[PDB]
Amino acid sequence: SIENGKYTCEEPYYYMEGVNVLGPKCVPVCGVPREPFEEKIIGGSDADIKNFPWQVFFDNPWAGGALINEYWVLTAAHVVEGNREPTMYVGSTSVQTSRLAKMLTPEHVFIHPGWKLLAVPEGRTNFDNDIALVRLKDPVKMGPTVSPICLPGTSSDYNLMDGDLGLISGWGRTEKRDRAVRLKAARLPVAPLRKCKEVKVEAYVFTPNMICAGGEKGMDSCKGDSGGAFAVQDPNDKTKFYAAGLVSWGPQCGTYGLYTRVKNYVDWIMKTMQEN
Ligand SMILES: Cc1ccccc1C(=O)N1CCN(c2ccc3c(N)nncc3c2)CC1
Repeated sequence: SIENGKYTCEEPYYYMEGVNVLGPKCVPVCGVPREPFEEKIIGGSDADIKNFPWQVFFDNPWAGGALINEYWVLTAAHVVEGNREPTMYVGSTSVQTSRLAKMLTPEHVFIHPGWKLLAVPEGRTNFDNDIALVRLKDPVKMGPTVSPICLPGTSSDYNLMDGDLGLISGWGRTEKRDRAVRLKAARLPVAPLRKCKEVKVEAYVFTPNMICAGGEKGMDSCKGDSGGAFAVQDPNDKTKFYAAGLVSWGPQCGTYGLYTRVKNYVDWIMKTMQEN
């Protein structure tokens, strides 16, 4: 008897890496939602957790994260900077208190060393390296409503280009509410960093570690959405999603926003997880 197996692994959620070659391990399949998101968060539409099974809900500051493996949640630094034991939920379209009673227990929070720590969050101008990892106590059981997202490769076909389409999803501010009750999502293109800089508001810092995204239709993520995955189609498989970006910060809700360029952190991510 192996974990997550019969030897069939429990497919479509797990896969084998098969009195025996070895003389067997069933491990999660990142990136493949059961029902893909259907377009009709600002400028978004209704999303089912099904569409975004990696989506994680942080409660204490209202934020999001992405499940990347059974022990690790990935989020923005700023989201855990001053919440070292965050309350995270998974598996749910509604974040209504009723529906809030699957929860993930944090074991350790790992902030990126290049994040600038602040005692008082208000008026941070510098969101460089807005990336942090959260190790869970118990492994997450995958299914229709809970599965990881893929990470980027360091290969160049992972370099994003202006116009690349991605997904944002969260329970943040909408045109109707300050915090959504049900999951919301939008499709939006990667934009040149000047677009972000041109929204008039010590100056905000823009680094190469930050994706700008947004455009004509004024789709955007906002407060409440932060730490969630900007989900991009795997360069070689259109049905598999990886986290190109993390919802970091933005000059003005409904304009253009800034997302942690995950690719630049893949080595660190990998190393943190191995060494822990
Ligand atoms: C500091 C903190 C810690 C925990 C939870 C929330 C916060 C928080 O309050 N902030 C973090 C997220 N943030 C963004 C991010 C993207 C935006 C965007 N893309 N467009 N318009 C506005 C945007 C605003 C607002 C400030």
